[PDB]
Amino acid sequence: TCPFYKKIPGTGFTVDAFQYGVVEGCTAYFLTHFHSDHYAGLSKHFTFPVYCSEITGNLLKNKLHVQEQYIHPLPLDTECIVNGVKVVLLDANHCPGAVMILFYLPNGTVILHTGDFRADPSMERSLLADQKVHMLYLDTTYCSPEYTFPSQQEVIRFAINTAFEAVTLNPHALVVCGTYSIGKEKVFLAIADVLGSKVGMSQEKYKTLQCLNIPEINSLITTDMCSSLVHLLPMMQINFKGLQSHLKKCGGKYNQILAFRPTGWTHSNKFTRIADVIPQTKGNISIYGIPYSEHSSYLEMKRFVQWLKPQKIIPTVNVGTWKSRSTMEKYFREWKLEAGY
Ligand code: NI
Repeated sequence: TCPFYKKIPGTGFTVDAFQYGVVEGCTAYFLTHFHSDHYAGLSKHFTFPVYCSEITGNLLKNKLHVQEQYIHPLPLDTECIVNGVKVVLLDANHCPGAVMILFYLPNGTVILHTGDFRADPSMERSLLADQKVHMLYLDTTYCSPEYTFPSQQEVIRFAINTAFEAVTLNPHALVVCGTYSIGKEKVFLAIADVLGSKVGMSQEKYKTLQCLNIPEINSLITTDMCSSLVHLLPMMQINFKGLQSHLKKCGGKYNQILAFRPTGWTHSNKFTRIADVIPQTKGNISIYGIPYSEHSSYLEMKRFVQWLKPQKIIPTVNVGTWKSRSTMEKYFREWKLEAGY
C-alpha cells in the first residue's frame, strides 16, 4: 500500500506512486523524474493522467510506450492549474528532466516536494523566494555529516585532465564510462569534447539520450563504436573481466583501457581530496571511482532547509529504519535551533 509520504494532503494527488495499483482517491499521478525506483509500475496500459516535465514525458512515450493522451507535460517556472490546484515545476539539479513540485492548496498551505535533488544557492532565486512554505517533502539520501563531496565542476576537471593526459601519452588507449540510468551525462560528454571524439554507445542508450533535449547532441554521440574512442557500457561491466572482454572486441585498435565509474559517495571521501584519487589497476586496465553526485551533500541540504525555514519536514529517503528516522529528526531540530525558526 502507498506510504503516507507519497500522498499530498488536501488534494487528489500522489508523487512517484506507480507501483501500488490504483491508489484510492488519486485523480492525478505526478512523476518527478525518470529513475526506475520512482517510475516503477508505468507502461503502455496506464490510463490515468500523469503530470511531469517535457523531458520526462519524452521518455514515458518513447521508452515505456505510455500513450500520449495520458501524458501531461508542464513547462518549468510557470504557474499551472491541475484539477483545480495551482502547481509550479522547478529545476531539481538532479538528472535531465527532474523537477521539484510546488503545490498551492486551496486552504492557503504551500507544500514543496523536492523529488530527488542536489540543493544549490541558485534555487534561493527561483519562484521559491516569493512565498512561505509550510511543509517540505525532502530528499534526505545523504542526511548525515559524513557525506561531503566535491563540486561537480571539480570532479569534471579531474576526469578531463586524467583522460586527456592518458590518451596524449598513449593514442591507442580507449576511455570507457559506466552508466545504468539517465544522469551524469557531463562525465562522458566532457571527456569526449577534450579528446575530439563522439561517444559511442548501444542503440538503446542512444535512443534514451535523444529524448533529453541536450543541445548539439547529434554532434556528441553515436552508435558507431569504430569511429569513437570514448565508449559507454553498462555499469555492471566496469570491472576487470568485463573490460578485458570489451578490449578483445575492439580488434587490436586499442591496447589499454582507462575506465570511469561515477559513484555517488564512497568512504574514500572522508579521508581523500579529489586531487588525491587513484585508480585500481590490473595489467593494461585502470578503473577510477569518481564522486560525481546528483544528490545534496549534508551541508548543501542543511543550507537549503535553513534558508527555506519550513514549518514541517517529511523525509522521503532512509525512512525504513527507526535509527535512520531518529538520526534525521535530530539533525532537523539542530538546524531549526541554530537558525532560529
Ligand atoms: Ni533519482
